[PDB]
Amino acid sequence: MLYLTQRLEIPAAATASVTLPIDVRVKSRVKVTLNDGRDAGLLLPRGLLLRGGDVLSNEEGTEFVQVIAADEEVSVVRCDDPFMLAKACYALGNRHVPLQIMPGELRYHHDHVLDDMLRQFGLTVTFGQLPFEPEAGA
Repeated sequence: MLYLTQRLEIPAAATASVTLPIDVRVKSRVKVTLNDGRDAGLLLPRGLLLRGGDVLSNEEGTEFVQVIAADEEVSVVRCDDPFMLAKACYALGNRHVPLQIMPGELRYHHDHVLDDMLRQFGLTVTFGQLPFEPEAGA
């Protein structure tokens, strides 16, 4: 069984990739399946947040697996008004909602209640199956 025990500070050329959602990327010990079909097990130190692009390796340094953020069901807030987005960020932060903040776009796990609340600010909230990279800190 392939065990990925560390995240390289300096990545090496990937030999495989693994596409995982945020809930798995914050776990230290769990079974996963690589993009190529192979089984593998995460056996990392605690307190890590694996980000898309990170490269994990096995003890022997013969396997280098590139982590990729999986598509997740998210609410999307695309808006060219930075002021309105800032208001949305405050509202979402006040409710402790994990949030991905990008210039002109916000993403969070789909939630109808939060969507309608943001819509009252005049924001257009849509839906998508997209990678989710929430801001550091939970």
